[PDB]
Amino acid sequence: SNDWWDIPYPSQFDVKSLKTQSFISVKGNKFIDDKGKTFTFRGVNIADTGKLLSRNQWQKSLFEELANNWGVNTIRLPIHPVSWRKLGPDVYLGHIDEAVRWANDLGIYLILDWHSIGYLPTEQYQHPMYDTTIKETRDFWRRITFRYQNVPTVAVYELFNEPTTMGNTLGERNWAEWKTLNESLIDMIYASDKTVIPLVAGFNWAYDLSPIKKAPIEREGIAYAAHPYPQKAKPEVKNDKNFFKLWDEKWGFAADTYPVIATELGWVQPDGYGAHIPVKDDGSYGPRIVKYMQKKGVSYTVWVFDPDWSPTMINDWDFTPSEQGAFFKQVMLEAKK
Amino acid sequence: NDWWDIPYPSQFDVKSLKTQSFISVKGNKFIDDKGKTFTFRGVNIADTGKLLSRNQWQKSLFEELANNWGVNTIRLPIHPVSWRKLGPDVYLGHIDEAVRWANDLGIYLILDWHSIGYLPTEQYQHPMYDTTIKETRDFWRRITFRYQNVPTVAVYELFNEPTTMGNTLGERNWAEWKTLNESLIDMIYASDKTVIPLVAGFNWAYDLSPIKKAPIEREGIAYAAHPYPQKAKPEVKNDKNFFKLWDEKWGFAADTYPVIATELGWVQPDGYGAHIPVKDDGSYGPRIVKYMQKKGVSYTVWVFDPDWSPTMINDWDFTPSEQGAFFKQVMLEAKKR
Amino acid sequence: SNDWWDIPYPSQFDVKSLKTQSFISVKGNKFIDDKGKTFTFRGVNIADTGKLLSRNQWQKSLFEELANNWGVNTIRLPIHPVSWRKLGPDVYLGHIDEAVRWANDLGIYLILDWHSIGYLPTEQYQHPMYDTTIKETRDFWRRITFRYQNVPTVAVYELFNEPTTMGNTLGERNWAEWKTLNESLIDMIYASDKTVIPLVAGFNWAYDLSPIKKAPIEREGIAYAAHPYPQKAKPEVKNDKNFFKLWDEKWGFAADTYPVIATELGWVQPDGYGAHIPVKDDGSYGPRIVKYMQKKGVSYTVWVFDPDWSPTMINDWDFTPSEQGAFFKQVMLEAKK
Ligand SMILES: [Cl-]
Ligand SMILES: [Cl-]
Ligand SMILES: [Cl-]
Ligand SMILES: [Cl-]
Ligand SMILES: [Cl-]
Ligand SMILES: [Cl-]
Ligand SMILES: [Cl-]
Ligand SMILES: [Cl-]
Ligand SMILES: [Cl-]
Ligand SMILES: [Mg+2]
Ligand SMILES: [Mg+2]
Ligand SMILES: [Mg+2]
Repeated sequence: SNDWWDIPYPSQFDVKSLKTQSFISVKGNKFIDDKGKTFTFRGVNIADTGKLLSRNQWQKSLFEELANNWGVNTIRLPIHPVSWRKLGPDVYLGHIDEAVRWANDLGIYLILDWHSIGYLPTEQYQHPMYDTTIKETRDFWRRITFRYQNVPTVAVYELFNEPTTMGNTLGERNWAEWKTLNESLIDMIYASDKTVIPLVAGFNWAYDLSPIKKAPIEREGIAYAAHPYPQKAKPEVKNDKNFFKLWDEKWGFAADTYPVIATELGWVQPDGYGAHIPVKDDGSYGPRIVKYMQKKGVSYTVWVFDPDWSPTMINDWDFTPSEQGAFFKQVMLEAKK
Repeated sequence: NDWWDIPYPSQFDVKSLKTQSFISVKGNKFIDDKGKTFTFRGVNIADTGKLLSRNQWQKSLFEELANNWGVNTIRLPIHPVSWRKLGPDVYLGHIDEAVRWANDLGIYLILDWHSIGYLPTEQYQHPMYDTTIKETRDFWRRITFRYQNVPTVAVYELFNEPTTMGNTLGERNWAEWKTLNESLIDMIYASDKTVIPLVAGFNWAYDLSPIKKAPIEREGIAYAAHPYPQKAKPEVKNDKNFFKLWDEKWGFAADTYPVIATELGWVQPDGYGAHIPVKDDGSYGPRIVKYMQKKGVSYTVWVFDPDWSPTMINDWDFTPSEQGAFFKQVMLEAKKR
Repeated sequence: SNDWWDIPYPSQFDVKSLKTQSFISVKGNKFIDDKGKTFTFRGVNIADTGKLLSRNQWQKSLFEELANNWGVNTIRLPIHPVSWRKLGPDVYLGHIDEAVRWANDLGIYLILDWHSIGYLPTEQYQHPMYDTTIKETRDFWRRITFRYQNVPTVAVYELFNEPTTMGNTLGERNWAEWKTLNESLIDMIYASDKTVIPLVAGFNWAYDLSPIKKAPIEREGIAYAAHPYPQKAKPEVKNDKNFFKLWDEKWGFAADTYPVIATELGWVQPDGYGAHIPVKDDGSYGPRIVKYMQKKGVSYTVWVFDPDWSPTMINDWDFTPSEQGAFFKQVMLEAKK
């Protein structure tokens, strides 16, 4: 332990431990499985692994509930940098391994999300739980890509959850700089595993993809994230037509050319639990965003399947559904059928 | 252990203050918000942590200075090692005290990120000054948010003393340093446009000459100068020869921009803590005062502390040193017409 | 102890503690001593200081064995970043001081090697024992250069042991970027001590110098490293001619214009102790690499005079020679006489 020269080199996840499972890949503007069928990610976020462990809720039964009773085919894991450091990489990766085995057994997929909020080029963030560096972010993806080489269960590497400069208080937002840094991460990933799908985000908290109309990331096999929460678009008159136009302008257009995953979406009533901008809505957003995504073939993972973090999909750890939880549960179950 | 419950930060309560004029930049001068030309005239005190450690961080210190030494400004040299040691939350809690004390006395603060070295390569004169670009940005992000709309906090002195120590710390490069200052100013102005950023040149904040051809391309800023006695080295020591050399390296700036000499002072060559560049027989005192008075230059003498040299006081009963007695009389006279 | 303002400024090695010793310098494509005679470094690596200390093998008797019985005029010290942090700079430098005194007393020289493996520009590495940052690497060279100013015993500063991107998994290898960074380090070093010899490495684990044909480091007085282990070149037919041609193309050509030190080389049988790519050979490599270097006037330090780290030169701490150890011992003893 004091003999640092005898610390072992890292090992890769044992692919023989898994049951057969299709790889998902990008083909044009769609995801497809390795049988050639169009595939749509449909599922939920759960909380950070460390948060779940802290209350003894990191267990296979959580994934079983979701796969069997909520219609999901995907779970997004929002890996918070502060938690990565607190558990440490070795321990955190040991718990991701569990998630891989649990998901594989149920035939569902994982999105691994490096869950920071802020501006990576200046290393300034919305809150210290998101604090990271370029060096730590690169090392996270280097470790992940090596460990989960050739693992179909781990489908998407979501490089940096929510880019934002908070009105340029964190730095001067610059698309060219952000594009170049994403390309750099993708190059490190693809040097280690070409079968994984990188997921890239725009500014305004992963809401604004409009820069990619003329400056998309110059790499193959990638998809784009979107976080179309209810109050991100602000039409004077609230109806389907006006939201659809604003969504089209900022993010929806991307689905015409590339696959898109709405890796966060959801709402709570303005006087409901943990209500805050931009997630406040009277509920009309639910049918509206689902209709929009269904029309464009957009994939999604609702935020969040947790009783503490808001907007919640459940009210307690017996999985009593919240308003949005009841709504999306029915949507996902119907889509699965 | 629940990192997700760590609170978001709060802003200083502007209602806690009595009415106080804002200071702003207009052309080559500072003005108050009544439109009258304003000159910062005061002293440095030691780092907050040093003062706390000996029970000298107290309102009575500010009272002594305002009532008995003629000051209208105190410069707080916030040393990065001390920022880390107390931690941001605690250190900011103490800056809050200084704000309330200064406001009650009608005096102003210069907040100085007190490092010595070359930020672009993150190499420094001594570990007490050790920082990074990331930490420096974060300091200014936190400060600007917390003291938004606070008139008492007048000046944000971005980086005390740039130097490469004969290029041992890096290759001095004005373009690179200019760009980094512009980056910090942008972050600050995104959060509070009413504050005055203060920018320094090389040779330990002595050499402003690069701004003749390449000034910082932002409005509402001022430039620092640290014209210690031995920075200029004329063969023949007299007013004329020092004035010429001063003019060439820093004084010329005051023709176009406001300048604050945020450090100046001397001790006898055989006096307490004597070191280059602060050694002088005393003829410097009248000389630098005459020079600044002719150019309208603002200043804060280094240092109102009995341990750090050159001292203005010999003990915590405020027994004046040689330079202390001299500047005390100058400031008292300037305060009354 | 809590008073950070009283932490001392650093001191320099006391040159009066040394006996008279020639300085080595660069002249054209050769090293010369300060008598003007062509000089060739010929010796060995030993293990990291912390590893040796841990087993009570950091002792003058080690250097005595090598100088008196193995024909060496040089020892390379591979200072591992993790060990630098574990001992701490002050303590590690105190032990380098011992090595300086021991080497000086024996009339031999030291190569100080910042022993990392990976890609410094992205701060990604082969293993955590090598983990560093640009900031830490600069600080290492800043401290070293100041401390060993005007010390002839310390001849070479090997800036970064083994540049590699491990098939671009660590970053996109880019010569211009790496060149520029080495130039930056050299400038900081030369600002502090112009008498030292910087040693610069290429990609593919310090094997590929070919980028210097067009784009050499644009500074005077430097030498280039090479690590020509047996399996770095892979000719279909294994003989002198074919290895010489491949070696010429990738690194040997450099010796026509600049001095070269092969700061690692060696082999073990493919079924021998700690055998791994690229150090496996049947033994024919020994005479071959020696003949090649002798023809080109190339300097060298064999890896490694340690019984634990492979390929070993000794089987135990009584200095029983391994196969390669017996071979190089005879070569060095003959070259010395
Ligand atoms: Cl499905
Ligand atoms: Cl933004
Ligand atoms: Cl709100
Ligand atoms: Cl300088
Ligand atoms: Cl001195
Ligand atoms: Cl006044
Ligand atoms: Cl010799
Ligand atoms: Cl390489
Ligand atoms: Cl091997
Ligand atoms: Mg995979
Ligand atoms: Mg203010
Ligand atoms: Mg030397």
